[PDB]
Amino acid sequence: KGNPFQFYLTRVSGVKPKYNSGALHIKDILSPLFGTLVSSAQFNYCFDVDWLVKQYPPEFRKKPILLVHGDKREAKAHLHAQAKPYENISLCQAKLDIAFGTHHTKMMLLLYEEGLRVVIHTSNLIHADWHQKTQGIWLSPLYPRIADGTHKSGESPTHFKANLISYLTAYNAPSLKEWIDVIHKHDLSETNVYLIGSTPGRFQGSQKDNWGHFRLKKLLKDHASSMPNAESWPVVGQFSSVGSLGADESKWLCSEFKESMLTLGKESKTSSVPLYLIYPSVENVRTSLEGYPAGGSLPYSIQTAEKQNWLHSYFHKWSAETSGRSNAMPHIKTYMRPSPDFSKIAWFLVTSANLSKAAWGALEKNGTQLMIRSYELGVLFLPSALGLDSFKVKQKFFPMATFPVPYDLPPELYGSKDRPWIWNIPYVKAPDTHGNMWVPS
Amino acid sequence: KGNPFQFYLTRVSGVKPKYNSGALHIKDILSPLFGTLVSSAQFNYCFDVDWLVKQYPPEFRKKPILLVHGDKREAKAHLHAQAKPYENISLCQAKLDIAFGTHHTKMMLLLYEEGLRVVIHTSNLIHADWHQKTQGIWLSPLYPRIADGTHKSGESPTHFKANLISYLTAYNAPSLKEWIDVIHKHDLSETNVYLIGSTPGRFQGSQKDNWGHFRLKKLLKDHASSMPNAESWPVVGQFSSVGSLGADESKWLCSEFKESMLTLGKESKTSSVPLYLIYPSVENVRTSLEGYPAGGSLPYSIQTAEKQNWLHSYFHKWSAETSGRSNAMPHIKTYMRPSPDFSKIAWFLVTSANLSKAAWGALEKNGTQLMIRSYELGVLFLPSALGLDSFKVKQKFFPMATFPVPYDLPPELYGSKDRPWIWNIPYVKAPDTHGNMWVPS
DNA sequence: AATGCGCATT
DNA sequence: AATGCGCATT
Repeated sequence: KGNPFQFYLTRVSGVKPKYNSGALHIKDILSPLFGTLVSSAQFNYCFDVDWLVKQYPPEFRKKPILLVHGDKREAKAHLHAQAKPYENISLCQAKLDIAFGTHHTKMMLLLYEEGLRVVIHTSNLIHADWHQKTQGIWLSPLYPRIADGTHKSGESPTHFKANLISYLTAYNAPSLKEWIDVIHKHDLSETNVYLIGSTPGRFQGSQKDNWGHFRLKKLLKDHASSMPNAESWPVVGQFSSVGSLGADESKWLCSEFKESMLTLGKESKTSSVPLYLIYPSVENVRTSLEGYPAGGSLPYSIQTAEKQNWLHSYFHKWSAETSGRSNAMPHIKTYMRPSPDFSKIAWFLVTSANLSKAAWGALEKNGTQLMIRSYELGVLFLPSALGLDSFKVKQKFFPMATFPVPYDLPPELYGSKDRPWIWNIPYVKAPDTHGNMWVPS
Repeated sequence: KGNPFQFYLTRVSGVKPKYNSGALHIKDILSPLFGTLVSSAQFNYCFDVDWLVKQYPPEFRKKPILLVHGDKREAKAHLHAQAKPYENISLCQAKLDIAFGTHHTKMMLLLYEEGLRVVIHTSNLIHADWHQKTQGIWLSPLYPRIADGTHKSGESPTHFKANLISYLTAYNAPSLKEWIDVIHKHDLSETNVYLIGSTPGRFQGSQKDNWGHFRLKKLLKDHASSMPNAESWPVVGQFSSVGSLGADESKWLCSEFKESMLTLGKESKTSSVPLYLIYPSVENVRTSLEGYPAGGSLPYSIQTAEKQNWLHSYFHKWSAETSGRSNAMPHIKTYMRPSPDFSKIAWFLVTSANLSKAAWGALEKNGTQLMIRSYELGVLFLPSALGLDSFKVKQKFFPMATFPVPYDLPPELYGSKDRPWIWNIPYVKAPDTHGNMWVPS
């Protein structure tokens, strides 16, 4: 109605309604309000198909859905069976030819009579993920249909229409060529965000820029401006899962991943740019709204963790008084570049992607190719596409073009008592919010 | 003539004859003195076939030799061609089915009319290795032939006859069954050393004890005695090549390799046992008898080295005034367990084996199997097989059963200036003994 | 889940 | 030199 960012969280059961006024539930997303639906498409990793269908309004529940997943075999047959009762639901397996890869992108295409809406978010399609957790949502505006006679690209300065199409053609699934053509007939020119995809593969030369962290690096080179005293502006990475990052920080994180994030403006330098990583403590999960059960969505393995204790001295607490979400655990992923006083940020990103090489990609064969395992997707917010140099941090979440950060800044470092949440090991010592212990059976 | 150990060095050209009285050249080994030869066998890694043949006395030069190597293809055809002129020389390639494996064992079998002599040493069969270097030699005594009528094992308390046979059958080469039967007809009972082989493969259960460092561990359990204050007796490893030992000391060296070395007596404990590794500095090679050319036989690669700078704080200088060999570089390998004051040693080993997992073996598939790449071989000296508790270090090399250590004790740690010798990188800064620089072309 | 990258001598 | 061990998700 008023604001430029179109950036929202999910409704959280069990907090003061102060905080959920201006958040969204999935039903609010699929409301008649947002136009008379014709068909949808749902990209995601996990699906409760019965629950999902109940989230659409009765008026629209018979209209086609295409589900886009990466599952195979028994996971596949369970999904296919779970969707058998509904004659309007179709499916599209997306090809995951590298191992340990996930179809992790979370996105709704929503076709109406009145236009198109694209929605990029961070929540799985199961009840537990929209209940008591802290998630991220971006809404496009309604994209009007292009008149049949007229000839217009329907493109924005951020090249979003063209960046999104490239993302979908990369699948090769026939079921999506329908959704490419749908997008081609629609005017996407009002879009003020840049798209950031990861798609699986191994990419060489000029192709490395297309996906992953080289994509972010390129965008930041071409569309960010180098600030005075830039080296003192830190990086902040926020996530719910942790992949294997190697033997020490030089192997990937503080070399290859951090380079791409700190890039700003065309001129390149070749640092002590502080990196603050945010990941819930054991104690943040203990005192949570769910308690230890929140550990269900925080899958840091003990085997992965003990390999890399070096990482943990970069780890800071979940803390989100600005949203009243300190006890609603993070399944959102975000990355941003603040000023040293944290009053302003050069850019913000929300995405599906975790702190993993699978998701962001990592280099192979001596710097020549970039391998990515997983499908991911996010939107980047840049001041340059709003005629600004920086955003200003909304000191409290809920006054014009000041960006709404969901967590508290500055991040607070782990105490000596603190260790990170790990779902493999049993927490038997102190009980959770609801008087339970944790034994991963 | 007098002594019990039978432990010698090679003659070194360019030192005071004080030091070479009581050392040996290869011709001294193959002399008529040691019996009228019938045929020999020569196990080794590198061979100069023309030079070799010239080391035998003219009287014996026509008598059969079998060469035992691991080379294949062009290395093979070069060797086969190089031995073509001599109708008495035969060959035996030994099978190296794991990759990066070497046939590294250095041993002479020497058949005479009057008996058998086995000789286990550390020098390759090329002129450069017997010239100005510091090497190790063990001679058996003359093993008399067993009378055809009599029935006697010909075995010693150290089970050497049986340990050696097992070593040769492990090859499967038909050419060696002749040498097994030769050994079977001979009395090896006077042997006061234990044999220590590495042969290539992957070994499970009770088989792990047969080879490598599990072999040493087993021998030390069964035939050494646990001293009072044993944890304060250090370990000392001396070598010319360095394999890849992993990301840190826990991966192999200070866990798996060091355990096996410090074992003593049946009772097991489960430490700060100091480990002193001896490897020439850049400066030890610079000031050497050869100069930088000595770097030819010290093949520590820059790629291997930079992976493991942690190792280098265990590194001590080559220093051997006791032998007048400080400038003759080490191609010998030795390991031993001294007392904290270094006056006495629990045991001594000379061997072909370097500080590598290839040579010593390392564990796979979670502690169940031990993999070895290479063929190696040494003799272990134990006081228990001489009715003693310890040896006493010969304060100066050249008074009854005091053991002759070739290097100076205690070892001296690297200075801040010092770095290890590495043959990949160019030493262009200060000239060597003969006014040359080093550029590895 | 099951492919292909990186590794390992003297 | 060219085999097979170990690795990599949310």
